[PDB]
Amino acid sequence: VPETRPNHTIYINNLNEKIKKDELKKSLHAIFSRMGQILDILVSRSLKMRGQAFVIFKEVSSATNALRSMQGFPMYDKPMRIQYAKTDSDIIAKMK
Ligand code: NA
Repeated sequence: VPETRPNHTIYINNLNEKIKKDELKKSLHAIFSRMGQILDILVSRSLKMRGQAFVIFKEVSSATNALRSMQGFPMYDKPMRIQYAKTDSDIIAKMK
């Protein structure tokens, strides 16, 4: 079951795996900066992290609006799947 506690960070998957890391981050920043101020965007090249990304917002209200408003938003011909990131995700701690 996905995380139900609102997190500053949203977890995104089903991203187009053809796009390189830096371009994916620039596009995500363009789409999600409209939900609120972004502190960081985490993308890994690892094999188990492809098609996935984290967006860390300065305020939970921005993350919540992103989750409710950008769910299924089509990018690179693929609808994004968004969840609240796991509370104190081990992945975020290492990546940030
Ligand atoms: Na919606």
